[PDB]
Amino acid sequence: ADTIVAVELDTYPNTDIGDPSYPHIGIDIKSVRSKKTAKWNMQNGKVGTAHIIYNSVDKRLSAVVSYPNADSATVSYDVDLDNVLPEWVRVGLSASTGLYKETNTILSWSFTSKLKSNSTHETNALHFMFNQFSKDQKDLILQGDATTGTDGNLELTRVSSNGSPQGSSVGRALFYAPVHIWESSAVVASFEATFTFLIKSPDSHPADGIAFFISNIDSSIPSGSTGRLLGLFPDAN
Amino acid sequence: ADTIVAVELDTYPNTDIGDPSYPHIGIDIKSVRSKKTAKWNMQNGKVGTAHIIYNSVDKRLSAVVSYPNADSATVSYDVDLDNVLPEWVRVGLSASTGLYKETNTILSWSFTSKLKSNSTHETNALHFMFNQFSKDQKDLILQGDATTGTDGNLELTRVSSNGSPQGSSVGRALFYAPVHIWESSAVVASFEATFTFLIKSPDSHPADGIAFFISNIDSSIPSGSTGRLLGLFPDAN
Amino acid sequence: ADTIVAVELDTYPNTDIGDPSYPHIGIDIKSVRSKKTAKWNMQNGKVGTAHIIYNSVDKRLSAVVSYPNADSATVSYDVDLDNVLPEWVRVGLSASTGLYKETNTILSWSFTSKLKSNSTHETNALHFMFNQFSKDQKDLILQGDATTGTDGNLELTRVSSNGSPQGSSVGRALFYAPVHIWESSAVVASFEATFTFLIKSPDSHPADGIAFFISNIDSSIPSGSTGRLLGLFPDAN
Amino acid sequence: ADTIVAVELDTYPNTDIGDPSYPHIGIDIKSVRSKKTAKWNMQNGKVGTAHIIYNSVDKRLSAVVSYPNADSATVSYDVDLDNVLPEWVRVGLSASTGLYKETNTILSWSFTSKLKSNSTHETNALHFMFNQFSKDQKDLILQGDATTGTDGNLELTRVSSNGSPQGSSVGRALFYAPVHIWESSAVVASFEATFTFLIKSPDSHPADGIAFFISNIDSSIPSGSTGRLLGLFPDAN
Ligand SMILES: [Ca+2]
Ligand SMILES: [Ca+2]
Ligand SMILES: [Ca+2]
Ligand SMILES: [Ca+2]
Ligand SMILES: [Mn+2]
Ligand SMILES: [Mn+2]
Ligand SMILES: [Mn+2]
Ligand SMILES: [Mn+2]
Repeated sequence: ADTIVAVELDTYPNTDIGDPSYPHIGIDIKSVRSKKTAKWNMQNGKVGTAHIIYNSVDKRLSAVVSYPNADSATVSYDVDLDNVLPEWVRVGLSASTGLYKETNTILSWSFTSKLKSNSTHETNALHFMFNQFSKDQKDLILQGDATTGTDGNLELTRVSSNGSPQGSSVGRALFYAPVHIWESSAVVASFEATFTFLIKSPDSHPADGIAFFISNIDSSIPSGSTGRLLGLFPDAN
Repeated sequence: ADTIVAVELDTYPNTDIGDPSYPHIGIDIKSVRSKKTAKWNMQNGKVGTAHIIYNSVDKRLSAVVSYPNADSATVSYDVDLDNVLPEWVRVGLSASTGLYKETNTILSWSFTSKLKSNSTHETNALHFMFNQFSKDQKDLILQGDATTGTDGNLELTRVSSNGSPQGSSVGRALFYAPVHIWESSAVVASFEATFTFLIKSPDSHPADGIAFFISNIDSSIPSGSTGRLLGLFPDAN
Repeated sequence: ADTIVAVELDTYPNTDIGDPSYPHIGIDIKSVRSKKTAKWNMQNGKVGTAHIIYNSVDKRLSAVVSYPNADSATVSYDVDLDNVLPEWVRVGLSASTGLYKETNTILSWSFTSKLKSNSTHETNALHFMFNQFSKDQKDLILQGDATTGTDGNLELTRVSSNGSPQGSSVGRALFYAPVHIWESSAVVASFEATFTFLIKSPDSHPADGIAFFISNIDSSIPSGSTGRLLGLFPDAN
Repeated sequence: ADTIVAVELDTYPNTDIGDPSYPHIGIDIKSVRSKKTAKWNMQNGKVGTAHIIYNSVDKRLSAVVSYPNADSATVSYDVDLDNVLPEWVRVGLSASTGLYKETNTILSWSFTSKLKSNSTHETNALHFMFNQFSKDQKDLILQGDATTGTDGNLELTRVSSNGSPQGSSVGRALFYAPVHIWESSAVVASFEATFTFLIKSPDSHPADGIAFFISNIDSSIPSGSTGRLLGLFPDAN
């Protein structure tokens, strides 16, 4: 039902469904089986940063993930989003845990989209930036186990009182306002997203990951999408 | 019921309710009877621009209106918005006509709000800019007679096929996402709004005006607020 | 001597040096003989807009040129600017006329460059926007025949009192501050430039064109670069 | 000679020249004897943040300084900068030490100035943001003992190898490009500056302070302005 385009930070290798045998970043177009992936040297307990960029002229979705003092990981995929997504969409973050677990903490999130028309100086834009989340964040649609306010952070999946991450959890956060990514008179459409995250697990095998995604405006968590499905897909096809 | 703070571009002098005897700009705090006004040399048929600014440190709401090749008009009022408005609000534009009429056309509208916390680099922001409006503008809540899409503009009040403005009309447009204007750990909160408009009337006496406003998130057009009430207030108290 | 990367809006076809037989937009890497070009339906006397974009992840320089009510023209070229340009550069606009002529008027110009480091939230940026130019624009380095202030515009090449464009003219405008386009710890570097222009000629054959360019910081107009050389190259190799 | 407007973070009370008897923030208009001050609970060794704002409509220069987990300090002063400063100016940071000392480390610095003209959509802007400084920062004019690059920070005054601050030191950093703060057709001019700093001293009595300042473009450090004069004034009048 839902149309999903996402950049996944996959912490657990499910080789039975196409994941490489190591943590990786990937670009998912309507399927959890990434169209392209790159090895990611994930660091348990460290704050990392992900940057996602795209523009309608080049038609290439690219993402870069890094941690301080370390080399980055990058992945790119040629795709025309006009042919995949509706004209109006919502953007958000999703995460899940299953048998294995980890905290999926978001410390900041910014997004900027621009539509440049052929009229002189005619440019439409939307920009939001969160460097702190409140208990009652009215401009976010929280789904599943996601909550905001703990230490000013956004916890996508369940975490107990003692800070311990729970398994079989799924949660998403979408920006309240729909986003216009295509318009008939637009000559250039582009967006850039950045978010900082903290994945921590008491185990040697963290799971399952975090994903930045773009979807139809009325998207909701598919049934049974905990674990390897990242709260984004109904199955592994 | 609704809590309204607005900057009015009042084209018709209703001296019976406190308006000066000439077109004017004014700052309205919960009442159509402006707390402060300034003479405005309105130009029928010309595109004008309004700028509104405010910050929590100075606690002064100021507005400047101008037309190309002409001197500007300015008005300021000392007011602490924390004591007037809720923590979360919606921002929008409103306009009305009555016995007398005019077109209340909006050609562009931008808004920027920032909340700077005491945490290092911790800053929250929201920014939107419309330089063109679509027939189906999903990020705007249109109320009353307001419509978008005609020539890429936002028509706040009714206009016939031949471009002729109708009387007894009222319409408003609010940005879809709620806006956070106060937070317990914020050291500075501020906003700036800019919109360009085209007020045109076939008559020597245009009415009633356009207003930029901030209100509780669930605000709706009060009954009988056409004409002198600008689609904002239930009465003239 | 100078290292030049430029996007040319070439109005005169010099087929003897590789130009296609029609006005065109092209990407020039250290040579006036464009690495790639696209047909451009230039409109004499109309205000057009050019958008240039690039990022270090995709390594693709793309440009889009358009006029109101018309289809756009686009050109892209895969090039790693790190391998062509110095770490610090200046950005500017250049134009020329020769035997044939045209006005090379710039009405607005904006530029944004960003360097995102691997440190958390660590981002460096520079942004400038001119929608009007003054007689004494201290933040611009004017070279050759370029002047600012006439009607608030930037005239890159000589125009007489009666508004008539002169031949054999060359002029450039560079932003005063050097721009940092590469840094050892940067994970993503990108820039976007936009400018609106008005090319008008009394003749059926306008020449020679306008170019947005990036160069070493101490770049100056090469001798004899009027005409087909666009004020950028010392010869046609 | 120089014309200086500055916001001082004064760490040492020189009661003989008008300082209150405690660390304080103040607004200086052409004199080290602040026109207005506010008590500042300075924290040795902690990273603080200063925000400075001003606009031509309200004509009020305000500043807010804070540290994480602490209440802020604010100071405001009504002043028309058009009557004090030239049309073109440079903005920068200055610091000094004398008999007493401290490190005057700047970790980030951002600035935004805007000039809104009465022409439709006509807006000029300049924005820069440094979250990291390089050894060779070509867009900064360093004066005196100021250096960049150590740990990616800007050290305004001398610090030895072991990280120990030196006395009798003075240094300033100015952004390379001049800034336009007034224009004949501007209806609103405004600026906002933010910088984060780390003042650390091995002594119970740190000195002398850091100041954000605006000056004539060719400003240089006055002779003998170490110590209480903050590298800004030639004497204490
Ligand atoms: Ca997986
Ligand atoms: Ca009235
Ligand atoms: Ca040519
Ligand atoms: Ca002192
Ligand atoms: Mn995967
Ligand atoms: Mn009124
Ligand atoms: Mn060519
Ligand atoms: Mn003092």
